[PDB]
Amino acid sequence: VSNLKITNVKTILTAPGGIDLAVVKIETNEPGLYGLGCATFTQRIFAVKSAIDEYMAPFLVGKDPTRIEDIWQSGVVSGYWRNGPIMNNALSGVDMALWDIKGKLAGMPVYDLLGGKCRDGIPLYCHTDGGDEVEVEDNIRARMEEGYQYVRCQMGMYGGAGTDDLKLIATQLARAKNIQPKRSPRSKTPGIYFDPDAYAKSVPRLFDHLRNKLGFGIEFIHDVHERVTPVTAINLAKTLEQYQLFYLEDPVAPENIDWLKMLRQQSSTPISMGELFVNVNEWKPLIDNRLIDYIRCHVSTIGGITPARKLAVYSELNGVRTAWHGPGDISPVGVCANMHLDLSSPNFGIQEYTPMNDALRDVFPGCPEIDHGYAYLNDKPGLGIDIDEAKAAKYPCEGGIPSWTMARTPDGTASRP
Amino acid sequence: SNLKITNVKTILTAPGGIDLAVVKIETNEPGLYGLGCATFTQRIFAVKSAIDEYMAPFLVGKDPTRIEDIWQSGVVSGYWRNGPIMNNALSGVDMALWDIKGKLAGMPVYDLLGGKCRDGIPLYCHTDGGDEVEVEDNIRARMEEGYQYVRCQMGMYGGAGTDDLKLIATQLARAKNIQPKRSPRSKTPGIYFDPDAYAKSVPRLFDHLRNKLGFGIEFIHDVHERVTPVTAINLAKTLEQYQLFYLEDPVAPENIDWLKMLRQQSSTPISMGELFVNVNEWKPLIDNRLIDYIRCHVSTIGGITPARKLAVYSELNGVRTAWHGPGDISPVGVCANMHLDLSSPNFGIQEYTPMNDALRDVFPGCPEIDHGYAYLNDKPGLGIDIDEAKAAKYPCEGGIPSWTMARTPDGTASRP
Ligand SMILES: O=C(O)[C@H](O)[C@@H](O)[C@H](O)[C@H](O)CO
Ligand SMILES: O=C(O)[C@H](O)[C@@H](O)[C@H](O)[C@H](O)CO
Ligand SMILES: [Cl-]
Ligand SMILES: [Mg+2]
Ligand SMILES: [Mg+2]
Repeated sequence: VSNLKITNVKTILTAPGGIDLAVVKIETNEPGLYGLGCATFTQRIFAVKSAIDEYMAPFLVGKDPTRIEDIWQSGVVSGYWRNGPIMNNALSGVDMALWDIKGKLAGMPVYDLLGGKCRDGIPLYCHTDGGDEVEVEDNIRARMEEGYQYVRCQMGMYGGAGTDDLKLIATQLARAKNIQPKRSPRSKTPGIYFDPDAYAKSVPRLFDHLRNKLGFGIEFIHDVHERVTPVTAINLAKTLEQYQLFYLEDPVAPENIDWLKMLRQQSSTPISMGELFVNVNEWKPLIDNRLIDYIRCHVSTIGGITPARKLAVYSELNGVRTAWHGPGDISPVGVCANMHLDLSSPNFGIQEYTPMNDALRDVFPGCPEIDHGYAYLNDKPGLGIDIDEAKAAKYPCEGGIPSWTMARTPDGTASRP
Repeated sequence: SNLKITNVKTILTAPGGIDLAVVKIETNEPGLYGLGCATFTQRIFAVKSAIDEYMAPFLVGKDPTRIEDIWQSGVVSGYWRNGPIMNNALSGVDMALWDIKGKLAGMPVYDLLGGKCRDGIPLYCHTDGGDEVEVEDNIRARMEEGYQYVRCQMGMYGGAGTDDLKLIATQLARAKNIQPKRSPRSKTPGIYFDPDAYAKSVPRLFDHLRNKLGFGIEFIHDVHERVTPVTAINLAKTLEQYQLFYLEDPVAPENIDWLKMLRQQSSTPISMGELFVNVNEWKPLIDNRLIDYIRCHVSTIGGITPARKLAVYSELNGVRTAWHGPGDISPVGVCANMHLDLSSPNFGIQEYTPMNDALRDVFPGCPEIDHGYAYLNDKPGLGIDIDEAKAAKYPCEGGIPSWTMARTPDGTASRP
């Protein structure tokens, strides 16, 4: 296969799981040979589509798709300004599709191009929630019955607020029932109100209950989701040491990463950070200084497999493990990309997993097999995943803007959500 | 009372031959509107989408007086954040809200911000040329016009020049006498440059310029991330004798840690930051006094609201401001830079790219330029307007630039 060229780049917007996704398909001049990539930044899908269709398409047409790194390095600087979530997702859609094409050319899964299997299956964690400790407990028992050996445990999702916004995970979750928030001022500006201090106090109570009822064999994760002041998060990490979490996630905002210096002087609770990261200057000081135990980047939002590989290696050499973002707002193509990285990384930590519905499996043939808390990738070439464009059209994106991201503390302050 | 945002729209126009994006915010007070700059020229269509599809429904119905609340909630509205497209959408909105606030107050934005700290805004402009003599000739012409500060490049960035009209709406000669290394026997398409041949040429250029022009005139040089960090460090040291006003962008944002080494060794003043989009880029530099001037593109860090915070953070660390002032900034953005400039105690310098008649016609209220200083009008808000019908006569070109495909002699795709 010589004189290989990119012929077309297109964006497919689809929501079979009830959450807006963006997927890139790159066609070549070799009949039947194409690649797929994930560009899912769900809150800005139309702007990602614009970045792909108006900019990436004329940048790529006619170029040899074999040169993944050169295309990545030149694409990243093509607009001069860079290091942002919309830009990165456009590059990710392209980059993953190129890895997909290379694996097809090689007759090899991407995990094989990257050095082959380092494990026999991919251990997963899934989410459990509830309005009180008993409901959280009940949900964890149901997941344990299914074979999950790791679970994230929240009571009232993030900051105890729950969610009524279907744009987040396509399902409503109850506010924490028994958290007594502070009284607000006499008129309130609209928002999703939460009480960071009432939330913080509830977390150790939740884990005390769960450990009493469920024991210490089951692995537990909790996500702070940047909801409290940094000293509150530090105190939280210290009080949770006794409950031996697999990790405590996002104790600080990316804008407050310096505070992890203080956190790591005091606490030995394992820490994860980074689903929000878009810049090397966010993650590099954390990893260089061993201020986290797991890196959490959303692969498409850091620009695809090419940069994720590099992050996985940088973390490896510093004893930091991977925990790629696995929410509902990631396409099955991105779930595959996370998993090809997972299977080939010596320093894989865990794979967050949001279970799919039948519509997702139908629109995307080749979804990883989930069997008793482990994921098993098929051994098909490239990413081992495909998209049925006609079936995708049955689930048009809803578009619009989320409501959950307007988070206000009791006095009405707009807060990092 | 009961003041509300009623409409948010994006205006795309190119009166100076460079794609601009401007946001206009209308309100339920007849005649009362604001304008902001959202100019990220290489991505204008994605910026328009970010504004039209996301900012518009986020804003309509809200009280425009709450600028800080709108900025803090807007910045996190999509969860993910800290990028150039997102920040420019936010800036267009933010600057329009400051404009509206000034119109409500009957005061220029500089007056809302604390009043004038100076009697005019000193400017620098660009001088270029294919050899030292052409550069010198251009500086002399600008000095005759009253400029007391000039940026001096020979072959623009990396010695390569440019043929790409998307960059500044002018072709600039490659450096004539710079002898690049031989490339391999076939070359991947790009704009070729030689960082080593470039680096060696700069002290020769300044030796000539200081000999011919003396040390009264202020000189700026822009490294534009073109060389390895230790080469930039050595360049800083060799340029100390020429007493530059500043040496700009010796490193890429991805290499800011290297300024620790630079600042142990060199006393050439340094500026950084036109590329910055993230607090984690500029905060370590300012906290550790690794730069003397901060160079942010105001719209690209999210508008007047975040730029003011950055100016104060710099002020408290003895770092001065040098807001980005290229051709790819609308006159609304030029005004925003200058309202900050006039109200900041730690103002450093204002980069200025002269406008043509069409820009002045499309944007009534452009700052007066008089013998090397800018003089803002004293009109309320930003003191700037846009004639929409006249803007429509200059549609955007769109497409993609060629200058950002920069390759070293062996063919390596480089940070441009
Ligand atoms: O740990 C997680 O899975 C993340 O916190 C997500 O829940 C994000 O909030 C969501 O992906 C935003 O779109
Ligand atoms: O100092 C400067 O003015 C800059 O380096 C510009 O020339 C940028 O390259 C341009 O604004 C990119 O679009
Ligand atoms: Cl962005
Ligand atoms: Mg999380
Ligand atoms: Mg510059």
